[PDB]
Parts: sequence; C-alpha cells; structure tokens
Amino acid sequence: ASGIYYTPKIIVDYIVKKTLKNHDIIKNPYPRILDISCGCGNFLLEVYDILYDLFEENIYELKKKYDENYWTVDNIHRHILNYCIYGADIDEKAISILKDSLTNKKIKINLFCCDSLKKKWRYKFDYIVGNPPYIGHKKLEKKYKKFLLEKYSEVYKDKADLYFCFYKKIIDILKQGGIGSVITPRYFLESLSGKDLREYIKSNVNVQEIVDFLGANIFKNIGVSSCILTFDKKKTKETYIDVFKIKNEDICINKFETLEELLKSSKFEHFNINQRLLSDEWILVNKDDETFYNKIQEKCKYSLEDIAISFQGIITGCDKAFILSKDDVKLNLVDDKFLKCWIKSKNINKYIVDKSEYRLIYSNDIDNENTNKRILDEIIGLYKTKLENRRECKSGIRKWYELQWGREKLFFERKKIMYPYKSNENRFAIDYDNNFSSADVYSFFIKEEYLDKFSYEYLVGILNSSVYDKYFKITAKKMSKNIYDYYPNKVMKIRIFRDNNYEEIENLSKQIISILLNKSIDKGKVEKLQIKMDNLIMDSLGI
DNA sequence: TGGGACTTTTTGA
DNA sequence: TTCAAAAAGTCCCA
Repeated sequence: ASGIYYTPKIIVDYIVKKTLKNHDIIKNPYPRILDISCGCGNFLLEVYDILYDLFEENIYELKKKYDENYWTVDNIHRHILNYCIYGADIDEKAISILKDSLTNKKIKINLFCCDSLKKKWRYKFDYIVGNPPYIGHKKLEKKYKKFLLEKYSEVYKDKADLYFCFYKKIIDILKQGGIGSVITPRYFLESLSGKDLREYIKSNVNVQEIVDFLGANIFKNIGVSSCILTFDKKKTKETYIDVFKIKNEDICINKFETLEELLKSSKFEHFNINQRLLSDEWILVNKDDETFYNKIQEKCKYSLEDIAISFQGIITGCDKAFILSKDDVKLNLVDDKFLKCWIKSKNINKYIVDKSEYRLIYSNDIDNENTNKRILDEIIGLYKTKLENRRECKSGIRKWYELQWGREKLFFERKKIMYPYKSNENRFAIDYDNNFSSADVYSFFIKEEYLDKFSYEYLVGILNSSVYDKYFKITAKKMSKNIYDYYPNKVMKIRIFRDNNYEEIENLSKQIISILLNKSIDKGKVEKLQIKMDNLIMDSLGI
C-alpha cells in the first residue's frame, strides 16, 4: 500500500536513453520530459543528468545560435529545472524528496501532487517516461472504478487494470513527433481485458519497440511480469516493431552494465512485427513460429468452442467452511448425499486425475435451516461472519450457509475433461469420478452432436502432445515464471482436426490411459507412446 | 532472502 | 439470475 516501487537502475537508464538518444538539442533546446508516476524521481534524476550532459556539450553552439547571455554553463541547471523536467504523483512526501534532490543537484520546479488521471493538463509533452501504478479489479476503489469506467471507457472496461488508463493518458498528452517509453505488466499483450487498450495503441501511436521479459523477475520480491513499451507519434511510412523476447527466464538482470548488452546477446531473441498486420490479438512470434501457427490454424477445421461446452468450477466464497479432509470426523455429521469429491489444480495430471483427497459439502441442497442443524452448527457456522460478508449474502440472494456460485451439479457429475487454470504445460485429464473443483480447474464436455466425430481419448491425446503444447503457448497468457494461464478465453480457441490418423492416435491415448491407471505404474512406456503420437500428429499437420 | 510449489474469491457484466 | 476474468500473486523453506 506504499505505492512506491523501485525501478532497477538498468531499466531506468535504458528507458531514458531510448527516449533521449537522438534528441537534437540545437533545433529544440526546450524539450518537455514528463513522469506522471515519478515517486522519488528514479527516472527524473537520470533525465536531469542526461540533459545536463547534452546542454554542457552543446553550450557554445547554443550560445552562438541563441541569446549569448542566456546560454551559460552556470545557467544550465536553472533552465533544466524551469523548462524541461515535469513530474506528477500522489505522494506528498515523495514529491518533497524529489524536489530536494533536484534542488541539491547544484527556481520554479514543475512537480505536481495530484492524480494524473484527473489533472487538467495545460500542455502536451515531447517525451514521457516512468512506471505507472498497477492496480487490478479487486484492489481498486469502487467509486474510482466508476470514474474510470465513465471517463476512460476506451481502454478501461470489465476486469481491466489501472495502467490501461495511464497508457491512454500518456498517448493523449504526447506531442506530435514525441516519444514515450514506459515499463508495465506484460499481460495486456495477450489478456482479453487488454483488447481495447491494444486497439488504442494500434490506432494512435507507432510502436517502436517491445521488450518482453516473459516470466522473469525484474522487481525483487514482487510477483509481476514486466515489459517495456517504446512508441512515438512521428510521420512514418512503414510501421515495424522491433520485438525482443527473453529466452532464459533464469537471469539476474545485473549481468551487464547496460540493458542493451543483454538485448543484443544470446539471452534475448529479436524479430520484427508489422503493426499494420496486427489483429485483435498481438501474435508476437518469429517467422518459424508464425509459419507453424498459421499451418496449424489452416489445417484445422474445428475448434473446441465449436464442439465442446466449457465451464468454471465451484466458487464457494469461503473454502474453509465447505471443504474438508476425507478423513475428517466432522464428515460423519453430513450425509453422503451432500458430499462431492474435491480436487485441486495439483491433482490434475496429463491424462488422469489423482484420487480425491477432499470433500465438498454441497450446501445448496440443504432445504430447511432447522433440518440438518447440526451441520450448520458445527461445520459451516464456524465461519458464519465471513459467509455473511459475501456480496450475494448481503443482498439476500444467497442464504449465509449456501454456496456463493455453486454451478449446476449435472455438469460436474458426468464424464468430462478437466485442466488446471495455471500450469507450465498442457494437462488435459479425463475425469471418471464426477470430481468437483474450485475455479482453479476448468472443465468441458463434448456436445452430443460431436460425440461420434470426437472422443475424449482422442482429444486428450492430441491436446497433451508437445505439438499442441507449443501451439497453445504461442498465443497463451504468460503469467509468471513457468506459469501460463489456461482459461477458456484461450483454451476454447484451440483448433482441432480429424484425419486418417484419428484411430491410431486414439488407440495410443487409450494405451497411455490404461498404463497410467495400473497399479504397478511404470510410466516409461508412456513416454515412448507419447513420442509415437507426437510423430503421428506432426505428420498429420504437415510440420 | 531468493526460489519453487501452488492457487481464493472478489468482481463486472 | 449467474456466467467467468483477474497475478505490483501468496506462502514456505534451505
């Protein structure tokens, strides 16, 4: 809740250098560089140093070209503090610290203590740098969210993040021909909520460079994945984007004195993306991956959304009140008609699900409060207060002992395919035990009209293959290190096929399932069967 | 302290 | 009425 995050000095140096590398101080000796979330001025002090070097090295040229008495080395500090540096933040103390630092670098200092999203900006800016705040839909005040929805509807909507509005504000107050460079989360590149935002960035600025750190850790002790976006508003004929994607997420960012050394090394991969060819999604991949993805998309006639019905797991609202161990003695109080098997994301393997260790009390079947009063008095009631603070319980839609978002039972108590919402690899398992789960596991079942065309065994055989792992990870949402988001908004967009290899792929999947379900489970032959199935799928897809 | 295993429920629509 | 997205994730240990 402090609101101030230290951006590493390497990133700050890289961003400032990216914005001010090729600035013609002779042509324009009055550049306006702004940081709308400056905090203690990590970016602004480096901006001051760079500007001081520029002015000191061109002071005599400026003196000849302009007022001789005005352009002096002794007057550089005052000029920079008067006409060049602009900062804004909400923290009074951080603004005071930055003001003290700028004063002690050697006068009206242009530092503002306000909300940058509400401030009426009196002029546009040549350069904009900084690190905006990241606040999700849970940790954001509701009235402020209403304000954002009312005024920033072009980029902010539904489950959008706060920094979308900061992106929009940076684009709005950027002078024509100006350059902006910021560090933000990487999720908006692939997230559904970022769609509108991406469109905005596509339709108002030219994207110069995207530095994607994927799942690395740039901020110490902070669970966020970061990217650096550099863009301009110049008159460009061809709009191409230099995309730099990290290859090894196990790095210490201080491996080099400069970020450019890391970018131009074997630790990063560079390619080019045509901005005019960008779709609703931004598919930032190299030529090989692009050809692979296009070949898979063309060769497949169906998608999972076409043939399957998907749903999210139960949302109890308070798991500690409804989930218990199968060996718990309190379960003797509850009849088996109210008990469902309960699995977690770690219980999902590639083809089969681990046997259930937990039981869920489906309290929605409790008809009368007086009946089964022992269960409410000794199990569910222990968290009654918490259960009463849920949104649907304050409004009277749910009884305090009911599940907040208990779905239809008929969807879970059937044969279906389940997969964790976050994983390092594809894990699509067939559930035979009518397992219930929380939102950490998503489920789907084949529509009855496609049962003859696609079976569960074939689907899990092709989905768990390395080919489809790579194919899904092309457009997947990279959350953290070795973690991808497996949500319906991208899982249901996977495209599938059927051809002459359907029978052998299904048979190999059945053999793998049979081996995995045996007692003396030696998974060695499973790998060989998987390799054979991968070769079959690669032959089928022409790759 | 840094790195790996694992993942709740609040929330807008 | 009731769906599904969202990591400035969360938590523990050598």
